[PDB]
Amino acid sequence: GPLLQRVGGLDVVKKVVELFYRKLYADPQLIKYLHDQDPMHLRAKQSMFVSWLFGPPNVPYTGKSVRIAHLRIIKQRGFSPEDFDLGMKYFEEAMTELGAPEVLRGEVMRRMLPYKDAIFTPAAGD
Ligand code: HEM
Ligand SMILES: [C-]#N
Repeated sequence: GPLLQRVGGLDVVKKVVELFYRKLYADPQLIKYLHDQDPMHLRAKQSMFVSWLFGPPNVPYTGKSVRIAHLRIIKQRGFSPEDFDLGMKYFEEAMTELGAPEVLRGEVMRRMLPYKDAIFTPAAGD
């Protein structure tokens, strides 16, 4: 049934996100963007998105614009689509390492994929 149960419940989601952030901060290309970001604060800010991500299907995300959220590191530090790809690799690795099957991982990653274009497509108002 629901994605949250299928992946193994809220304890698994928590550990996926924590492993995701461990991988992020250990990466020498992404640390440029994170060394001055409190990892606990960042996870807190990302929580609404993660709650939507493992929530009911089809519901559109209505939280803060992800381009706006990342626009400082884009303009000031060159955060690029290739850095976002690495982030998505690490989120997928975290799900794999905690035992989530590929069919579940593909479902989750397909929900996340549109947010690459969201972050990096210029919009009036930047
Ligand atoms: C790959 C390396 C990544 C870096 C360096 C990074 C960096 C950041 C930073 C610095 C913020 C802080 C924005 C703020 O506090 O105003 C943020 C917020 C956020 N990022 Fe990322 N990010 C990465 C990948 C991702 C990925 C893969 C996603 C998946 C969708 C994502 C989704 C979000 C969300 C939802 C927020 C919170 C927006 C809000 O405040 O509601 N980020 N990110
Ligand atoms: C992005 N955390």
